[PDB]
Amino acid sequence: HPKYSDMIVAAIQAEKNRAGSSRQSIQKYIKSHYKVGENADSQIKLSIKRLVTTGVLKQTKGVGASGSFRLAKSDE
DNA sequence: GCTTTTTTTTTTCACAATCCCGGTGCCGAGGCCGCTCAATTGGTCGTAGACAGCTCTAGCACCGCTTAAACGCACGTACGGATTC
Ligand SMILES: [Ca+2]
Ligand SMILES: [Ca+2]
Repeated sequence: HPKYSDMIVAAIQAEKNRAGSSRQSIQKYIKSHYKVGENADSQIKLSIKRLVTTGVLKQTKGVGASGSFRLAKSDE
């Protein structure tokens, strides 16, 4: 298997559609070829929690925990 | 060679200590139970250190002289240790 910032790239990159990108449609695609452990959902929200704050991923619209994201940082 | 007497050896009577039975009694080892908190699973992230490669410190070897030091022996003193008190 590959890492979870390896997995988060594959869903949003391949197709590009529902709610810009959001939490359910990412986890549906991700499970098909990561091969699911129980920790999948726990370390997929953690991967998002540190990727949104670093600059690799930037968020479109939300409040606190919920929302929707993109890949290209804002103004870049 | 005898006596006497002093020392040492031998036995012969004692007594705490031990052990094996029995029997009894109590409390803490040893196990159970219902948690929870600390080890485990999994993945992410950053650097500690094996490893290769270079430098060049300093550790080893070698020699031949000078003489301080070690070695060995002659000699007798004051020490160690036995004995006695
Ligand atoms: Ca479960
Ligand atoms: Ca280093």
